[PDB]
Amino acid sequence: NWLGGLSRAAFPKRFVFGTVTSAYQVEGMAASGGRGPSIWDAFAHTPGNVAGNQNGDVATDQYHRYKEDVNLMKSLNFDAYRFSISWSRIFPDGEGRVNQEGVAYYNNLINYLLQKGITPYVNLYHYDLPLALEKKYGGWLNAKMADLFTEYADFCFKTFGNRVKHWFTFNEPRIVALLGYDQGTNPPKRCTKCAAGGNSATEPYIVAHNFLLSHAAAVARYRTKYQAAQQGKVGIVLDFNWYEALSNSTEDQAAAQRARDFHIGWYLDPLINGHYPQIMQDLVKDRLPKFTPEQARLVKGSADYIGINQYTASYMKGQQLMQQTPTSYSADWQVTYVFAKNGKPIGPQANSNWLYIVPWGMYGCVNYIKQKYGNPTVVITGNGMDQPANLSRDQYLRDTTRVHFYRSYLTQLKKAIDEGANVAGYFAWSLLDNFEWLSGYTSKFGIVYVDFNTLERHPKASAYWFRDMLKH
Ligand SMILES: OC[C@H]1O[C@@H](O[C@H]2[C@H](O)[C@@H](O)[C@H](O[C@H]3[C@H](O)[C@@H](O)[C@H](O[C@H]4[C@H](O)[C@@H](O)[C@H](O[C@H]5[C@H](O)[C@@H](O)[C@H](O)O[C@@H]5CO)O[C@@H]4CO)O[C@@H]3CO)O[C@@H]2CO)[C@H](O)[C@@H](O)[C@@H]1O
Ligand SMILES: [Zn+2]
Repeated sequence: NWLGGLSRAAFPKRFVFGTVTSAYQVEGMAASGGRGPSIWDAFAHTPGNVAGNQNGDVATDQYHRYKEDVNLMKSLNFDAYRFSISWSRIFPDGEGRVNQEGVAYYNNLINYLLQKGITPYVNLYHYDLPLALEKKYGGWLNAKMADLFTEYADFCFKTFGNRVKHWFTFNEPRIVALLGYDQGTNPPKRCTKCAAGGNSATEPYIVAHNFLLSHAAAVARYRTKYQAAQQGKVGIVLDFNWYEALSNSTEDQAAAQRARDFHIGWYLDPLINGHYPQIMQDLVKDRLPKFTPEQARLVKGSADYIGINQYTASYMKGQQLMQQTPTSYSADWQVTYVFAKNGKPIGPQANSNWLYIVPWGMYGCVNYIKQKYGNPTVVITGNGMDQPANLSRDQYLRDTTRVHFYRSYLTQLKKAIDEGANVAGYFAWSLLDNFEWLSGYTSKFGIVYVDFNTLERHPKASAYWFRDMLKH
């Protein structure tokens, strides 16, 4: 049967199923409703930065259509919705004056979700730093971000936390560090060779450190000021794609483990264990900032659950570890990526070149966190795949590859849960086709098709698959 034996009965009692969007990717009204610009508004409005010079000015216009979209997710039998608050929609300058119209939008959205029995899971940040903070403070290179983010978080807790009980601070800080400060392809476009300036060997580490310190400061504020009354939880969302040793050689096993540590351990060792991974300390040395004992104690245990965005897997080949002149966070890993073993590709690619369809990577990642980190509460906060541009409406709707994707990946997640992994929920990226960053509207991740000419929603086969799977 097309469900492959999956249903709510196949997952733990009270297991949460949801869909996910982010503010800039779906809201629209980017320069309206009092919203100030983010670093992504400036970036996307610069010719050449995004596919087709597209931007999020309108996106899916969820800002006007949110009741349609909430009705849809309820009709598809989801329990929860992960979305983000745009910092610059609340504080157009990132600090100071509150945009009451922006506050009203999120109140209306939260209230409608609750009215319809959908639990809000709310990210405070999803790549969309207020442009004013980038210009005034230098964004995530500045340790002052911990104060600025904490004050923003405090406002959100105060304003929405009587209703919102499930928060995340950040979304995929690794990707901000990597694309914004190593490769320099995402805002602020910093890197060693970059026009904007930068240093690919140092800045990614500074940025990650400031995300960890800012997360910890915001959670300390929640716990000391809001938790007693509100009795909610705050976590963080981290991307983790799987790394599998190419062979059982000591060298290849070491490489796959180094990759895991530089990818997920970079954040999870501080959050769970109060230190960076040993291998990062050993290889990155003076370029890796040091937590003081007090900071480490603030960071350790500061996530009530770990959000994991899981998409793909790679084979890793090793090499003898060498003394080398530092060049980048990426090069520091001293690994070699491989996408075939014994002449066979690890899996077929979705539209995005990086996204190999490898359902056993889901098991790999979840089992690994279970075994390495004392089985922390994990929520799969994003998982999905994309179709390419230029298909017909009907071609988008007949998304049989995505149906197969969800059935296979969820079977692998179930395998890990059945083996004892402490996974509390699962969220599909994305509810809607949306603005896919550098790919603009040329990458379609939704279980619901969005016609970007008319803005009409049409559920795809995968949406109906979820509806059938999730029926109560
Ligand atoms: O995107 C959908 C949705 O999901 C969330 O976040 C996504 C995010 O949007 C993506 O940008 C991001 O993509 C990264 C991949 O996950 C990751 O595997 C990939 O890793 C690269 C690595 O950075 C690079 O060094 C390496 O290059 C080597 C080549 O492979 C070799 O051929 C060559 O010889 O050597 C070079 C250098 O060693 O390749 C690897 C493998 O691709 O980096 C991607 C960044 O482009 O994934 C996120 C989740 O994983 C997000 O929540 C939503 O907002 C978003 O819309
Ligand atoms: Zn509109």
